[PDB]
Amino acid sequence: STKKTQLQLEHLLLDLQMILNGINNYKNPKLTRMLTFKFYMPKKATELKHLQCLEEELKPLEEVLNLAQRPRDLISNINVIVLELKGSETTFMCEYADETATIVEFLNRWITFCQSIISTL
Ligand SMILES: N=C(N)N[C@@H](C(=O)NCC(=O)N1CCC(c2cc(-c3cccc(Cl)c3Cl)n[nH]2)CC1)C1CCCCC1
Repeated sequence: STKKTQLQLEHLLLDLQMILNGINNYKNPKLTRMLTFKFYMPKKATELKHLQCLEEELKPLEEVLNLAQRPRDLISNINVIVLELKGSETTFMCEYADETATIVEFLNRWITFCQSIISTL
């Protein structure tokens, strides 16, 4: 049961890392223009329920990946995982920081998130 969550988290981590690795391969008029896109960062992200704050920024993530290229299926998969992991009991009320982030900073935040949860179970 916890292993099921652990494996789901492992796929999530890997999916985010794939996107991040796919970002370094780009040119220079692509990378610079891509980094101007601003993402919302969660004020608090320490437990599984906070993955709502990932779901709520998948649309801009998919948007930015489409303008940089399938991205539809990778983000689709992240959604499926996130929906499973976030729990279906109550909707978590997401709070975001005043300082926005690049796509790199955004990914690095959620990569650090997954690794932190995996460590605690
Ligand atoms: N849904 C959001 N995360 N909201 C942000 C949002 O609406 N994003 C917009 C944004 O960051 N833009 C608008 C589109 C701009 C753009 C960049 C590109 C582009 C063009 C060629 C290649 C590539 Cl990869 C890209 Cl990303 N096309 N258009 C970049 C900056 C706002 C957050 C709060 C402050 C204001 C932004």
